[PDB]
Amino acid sequence: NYSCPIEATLALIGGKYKTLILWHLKDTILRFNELKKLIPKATPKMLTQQLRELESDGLIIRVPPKVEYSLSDFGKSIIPILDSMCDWGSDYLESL
Amino acid sequence: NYSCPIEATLALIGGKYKTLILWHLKDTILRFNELKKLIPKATPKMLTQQLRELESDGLIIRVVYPVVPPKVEYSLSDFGKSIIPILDSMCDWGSDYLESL
Repeated sequence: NYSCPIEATLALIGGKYKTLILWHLKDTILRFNELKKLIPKATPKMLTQQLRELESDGLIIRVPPKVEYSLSDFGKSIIPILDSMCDWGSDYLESL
Repeated sequence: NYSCPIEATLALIGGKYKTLILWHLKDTILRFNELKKLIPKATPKMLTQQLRELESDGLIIRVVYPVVPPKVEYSLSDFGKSIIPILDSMCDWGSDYLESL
């Protein structure tokens, strides 16, 4: 099919704050509180729901109690797409 | 405002259906009825909202041919075409993710 693969990609990372969550998690790992401070305008429950959906799809790893979020290996496999999205957005902003 | 660049990319193509629309216009021109049938679960009004936002951001062109009835066509602008390589990468990544689990 022509569009089924990109529709899968979008199911996995198109969700509000998901691509941002993965961006901020590349090469570092963070608490719930740190991530929500990096992404204002996000109801705690919304951020939790997005992180749980990502962990369930296997893109992030979740392992006084501390929980910290990491990128899985398969989650690191998206970083080049994220880097190109960054470079494209940088072109757009520097050209304004 | 945006603390990073990727936030600007998301503001341009991240809203629902925007990226699929751009993908379907790749190498083509499409009327609205044909996009509807390619994105069957979207409501017409939401698809129209997203189309107008893409047009306003300069990612797609809307051309009216004044035959009876008028025929509205959509295509990628040159700015919209500059995102095709990222969509190709997204397509490859999704294909590899499908191939296993």
